[PDB]
Amino acid sequence: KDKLNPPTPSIYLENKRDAFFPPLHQFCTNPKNPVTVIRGLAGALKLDLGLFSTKTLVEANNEHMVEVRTQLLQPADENWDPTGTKKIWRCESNRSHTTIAKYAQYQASSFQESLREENEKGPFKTIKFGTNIDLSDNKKWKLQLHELTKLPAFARVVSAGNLLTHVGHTILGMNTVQLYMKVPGSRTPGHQENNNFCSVNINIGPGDCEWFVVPEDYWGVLNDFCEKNNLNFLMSSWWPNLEDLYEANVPVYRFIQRPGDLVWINAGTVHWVQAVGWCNNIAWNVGPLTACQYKLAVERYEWNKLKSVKSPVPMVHLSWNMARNIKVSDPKLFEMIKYCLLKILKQYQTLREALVAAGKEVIWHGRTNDEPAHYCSICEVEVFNLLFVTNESNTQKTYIVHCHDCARKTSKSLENFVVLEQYKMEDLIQVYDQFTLALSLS
Ligand SMILES: O=C(O)CCC(=O)C(=O)O
Ligand SMILES: [Fe+2]
Ligand SMILES: [Zn+2]
Repeated sequence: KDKLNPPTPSIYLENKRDAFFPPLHQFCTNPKNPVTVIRGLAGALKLDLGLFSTKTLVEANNEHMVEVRTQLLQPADENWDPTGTKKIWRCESNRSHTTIAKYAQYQASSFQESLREENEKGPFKTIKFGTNIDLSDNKKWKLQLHELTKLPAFARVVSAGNLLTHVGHTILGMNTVQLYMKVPGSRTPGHQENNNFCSVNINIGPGDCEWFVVPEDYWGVLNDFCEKNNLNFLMSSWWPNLEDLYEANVPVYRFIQRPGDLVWINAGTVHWVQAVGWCNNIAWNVGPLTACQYKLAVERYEWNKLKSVKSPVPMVHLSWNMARNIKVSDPKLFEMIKYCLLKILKQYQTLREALVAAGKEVIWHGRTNDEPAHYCSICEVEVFNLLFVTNESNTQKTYIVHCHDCARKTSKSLENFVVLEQYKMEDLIQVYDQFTLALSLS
């Protein structure tokens, strides 16, 4: 069907008024729109994209680290096995590091070489893609990060309506900006965002990017394809074969992102991207306060546990911060958070009572203001409140955190561990009891 090649939801902006118009925010966060392309966004806000040009970046922090992916330059929208015999999902994406200065040299020489060639199945050429460049440090990137505060609030890296702001600590590349330096064919293979959070991406130019998008509710189909092909959906590099998707009745949105266009990837939307020209991009995540965002983040948090993959977003910590600090006025979102908090509380009460009944001391440890969430040093599951720390790490005050299961596996009666408690039961109960639905007429 042509239902399988649907039009891209698109907003055409001319000025600041259009950027700040509330129906824009509502359109982006509507779960029926898997992606929204906001055309002309940089022009409409007079955003200086020159602050993100390769020349500017080299002048600012020439030795800054760049993760390099070395990839094959594949034709059009296809991915061929290295022999050029058949189309397959697995893609070659070998990893190394470089600096902004060194990648910039390659990006520029790549272009000059193409000019020279223009003045003249595979085998394919190799290219390098500069990815995951960390723009978190405000003392290194002051002017760059300041420019992004010109965005409307809903798309900012930091805002009161962004769940990632309510985490209360840094999650690199999610509530901090990542930069991408590209040459033609540079590919970001198929993925959903970490914990299914929305993503914001602005193309710096001067070249274009081509995007491929599949709605969230088809992700199981793509997971199945990965498994049938010996690939890990979450952890492997794959580039979908569009003919497979079409055969499976999976709709694919496909579009070009020009310099100054902002791409809003909605919660859980599956996507893969390739540079058509030479360009840089910037991106980060946002978490709208909607039932849909929270539900999908929780779902992926739980799926990640089943797949033994770390969740970058500590959904337990976050849920407590929401209850402590956010007046929630949507009944559906409210009931979800409340439901999660009750599960957390009851599991905590069950575990704490079992420890005490076995005669294990629970040590009052408290918490430093703004301390990040903890994850198990062995299995990387989030660990909330009750921390299992070895007698030796306790003595040394390194406080190396384990979950209960990992501690028990090591030490059958927890004889090798102390149990540290960061929050009093009565204090968590009060937060839960006082978390009630606020009235909004909106
Ligand atoms: O620009 C890229 O290659 C990264 C795109 C992406 O995955 C995102 O913005 O979420
Ligand atoms: Fe992405
Ligand atoms: Zn563990």
